[PDB]
Amino acid sequence: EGTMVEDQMRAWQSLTQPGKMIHLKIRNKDGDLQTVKIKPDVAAFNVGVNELALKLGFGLKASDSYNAEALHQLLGNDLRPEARPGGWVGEWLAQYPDNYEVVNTLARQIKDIWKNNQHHKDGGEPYKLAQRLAMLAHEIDAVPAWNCKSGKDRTGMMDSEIKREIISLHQTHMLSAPGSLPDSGGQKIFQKVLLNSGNLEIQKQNTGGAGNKVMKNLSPEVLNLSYQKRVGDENIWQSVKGISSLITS
Amino acid sequence: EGTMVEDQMRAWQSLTQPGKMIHLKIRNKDGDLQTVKIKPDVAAFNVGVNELALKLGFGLKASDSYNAEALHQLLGNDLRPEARPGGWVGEWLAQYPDNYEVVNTLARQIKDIWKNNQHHKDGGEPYKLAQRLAMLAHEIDAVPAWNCKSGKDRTGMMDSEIKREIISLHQTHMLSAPGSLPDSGGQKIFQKVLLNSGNLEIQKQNTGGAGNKVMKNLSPEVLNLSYQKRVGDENIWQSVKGISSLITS
Repeated sequence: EGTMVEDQMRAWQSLTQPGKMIHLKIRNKDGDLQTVKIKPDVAAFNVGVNELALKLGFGLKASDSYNAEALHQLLGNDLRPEARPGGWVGEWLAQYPDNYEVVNTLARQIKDIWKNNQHHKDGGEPYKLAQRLAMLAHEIDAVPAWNCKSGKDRTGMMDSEIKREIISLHQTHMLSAPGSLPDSGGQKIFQKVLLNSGNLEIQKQNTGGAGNKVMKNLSPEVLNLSYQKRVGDENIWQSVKGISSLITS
Repeated sequence: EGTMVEDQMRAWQSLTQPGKMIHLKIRNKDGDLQTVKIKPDVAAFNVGVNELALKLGFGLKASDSYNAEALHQLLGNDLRPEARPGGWVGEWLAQYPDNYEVVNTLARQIKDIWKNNQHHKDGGEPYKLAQRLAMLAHEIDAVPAWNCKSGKDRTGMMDSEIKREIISLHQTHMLSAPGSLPDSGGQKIFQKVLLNSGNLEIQKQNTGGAGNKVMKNLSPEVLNLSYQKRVGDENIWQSVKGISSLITS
């Protein structure tokens, strides 16, 4: 998975070479290939949400070299939690949108996590940094994109995490604090999302059986990612992990 | 030559005082003096290409104080070779010109030379930094200007170096690596340039005899600037240095 990462980062760099304008082919409404011109701007991150990265800790140093550049691109050159946002966030806020409250909160939380290196552990919830990066990107009118090795297991879990937080926030609430377990109502939301999202059908379509490889229950108990607590239900947890253990392939 | 440098730097500073608009007198097409208004912006460098500066090393520390400010003005506040260009280069690239390839290469090479202090020695070619600064300035639509004590010996040599590289590049090539001797074809180009440029006539006009004082052949062999290798011809080397040794004045 190391060489996989440099291959991805190299690809993004080659498309965002400064002053280089990108040409894309698109089928128009008449079924004819047509060339369009794009000025891309990509902020590329890598976090790692496995036990291999959170319990015993692999590639933390390797990934943080990429993440530092991306944060400077996204928030500016000053990452103190009390400073004012810069970068893309600053440009969005300079328009004085009616969205300022949520944007300011998300930027502050991200700086907090980065400062204490809270993303190196799972203080009860391992997607703390990835989830907020995606939500912030949607707020400031960028496009969020995320990926895994195969695009169905860890990708599916992050999909569910984002949907849960968006739904919880939509009820005029605030955002939850980093590294905190969901409350009773949040747990009910999360349970409904995990089953009523489209992830199970994606799993079946892509493999032939429904399941998720993120749910493991390793033998030394200190190597588990603590989804038993986030999903406060044994049966639902066993339902998310479906035939996933029978797909050794 | 020290006080000469502070006099020049002081002059540039006095013309580029912030918020100060400059008034120039120009003879229009009717032969009448007319006043025009200029908003100047000058990046002033000093390098030193003598044996006094490259072999035994004089004023390296003094000049680098000026060069640091000028680079920040030209490339921005981040001079890491892998970062993205800022400053004037960044502003030019933000227009997405069809010139991006050459500009990116030149900026990268300049940062490399600055990082390793390669301009403090002559790894086979002493104009490595000056030549690239002038070429980069022309690419991003600035005006390049260079000077010597008298404006005919070291100025003439830098003139020839730039012309050789431009001609070599015009054949759709790439740029050569810093501190590398020219190949066979490059040597043929350089030999033709040194004689068919206008430098010899400038020498004769300004002095009465053709020659160049840069060609010395000092007695302790470790004090020579190694143009015997760059100009792979004894007769041509002896032809560039003409009556230059008979003009003690």
